[PDB]
Amino acid sequence: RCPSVIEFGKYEIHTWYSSPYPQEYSRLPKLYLCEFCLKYMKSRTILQQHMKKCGWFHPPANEIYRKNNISVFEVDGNVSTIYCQNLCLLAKLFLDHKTLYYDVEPFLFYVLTQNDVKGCHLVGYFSKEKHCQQKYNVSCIMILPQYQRKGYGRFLIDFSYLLSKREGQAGSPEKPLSDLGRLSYMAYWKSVILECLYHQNDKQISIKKLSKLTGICPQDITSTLHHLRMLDRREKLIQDHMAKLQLNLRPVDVDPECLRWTPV
Ligand SMILES: CC(=O)SCCNC(=O)CCNC(=O)[C@H](O)C(C)(C)COP(=O)(O)OP(=O)(O)OC[C@H]1O[C@@H](n2cnc3c(N)ncnc32)[C@H](O)[C@@H]1OP(=O)(O)O
Ligand SMILES: [Zn+2]
Repeated sequence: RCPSVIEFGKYEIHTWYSSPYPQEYSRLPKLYLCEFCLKYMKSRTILQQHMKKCGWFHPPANEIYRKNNISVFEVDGNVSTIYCQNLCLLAKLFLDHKTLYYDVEPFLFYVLTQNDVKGCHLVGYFSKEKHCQQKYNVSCIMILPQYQRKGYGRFLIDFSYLLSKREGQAGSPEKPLSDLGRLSYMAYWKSVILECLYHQNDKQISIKKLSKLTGICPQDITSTLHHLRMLDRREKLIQDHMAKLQLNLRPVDVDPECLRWTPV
């Protein structure tokens, strides 16, 4: 498509969909990118050289969260646009439907990186509209293929709530969800609902099960409806199975103590 292959840092990623990447570029069979400034080039050489320049070895904004190897940078669409602009171009290679590219300023971009000697490496990000048409904690979410199926999605998902969590403003993802995203949430809400069942041998509410969580009442209910736990209902034998499951190998989980972020 526009195009077939790209080279990120080291890895070569096979795109899923087209991206506006300027005709002149798109046409080129492979699109070399630069791990950090996210600049599209035309050749390995043009890339290979440019890398002596740059000096960018991590995302533009401030680190809001750093624990162990993982980190998130809250990049403002306004402050450092072109990056965000390029993030969208990169992202669209993996989102079938993605409006907004050039108009980045209205969004905040939260980019997750996995860090080592060579730098703070982009592993994926999520989008969030500054001032919301609909109260919408997630506008977009993406994890690069080479990192997928490793719990980075949930991490980002989870992070996105902690954000709205301490906003007091419980939101939800931009609901025309991709197929992949859909499962990511459906399965995240489950885990996080079945979470509290084992962490409160007392029973209470749905609107309380909210707030203390942030998964808005519309959701989580639809989740429970998708379960054998619809009823505004505890399945002690499942709530067990999952908290039993977690004890095998935990996540790559967000630690709220390790996040420096004030709302508004
Ligand atoms: C609001 C919006 O804009 S929606 C946009 C949706 N995004 C996209 O489609 C962009 C491309 N997709 C991606 O970047 C990724 O695949 C994402 C964001 C969907 C998920 O990120 P990942 O790190 O790969 O997801 P993560 O590893 O955290 O876990 C979800 C996966 O675990 C699987 N899973 C199954 N059961 C469970 C469980 N109990 N707990 C956790 N995960 C489970 C899911 O099936 C899913 O796998 P799949 O990707 O093969 O369907
Ligand atoms: Zn660069």
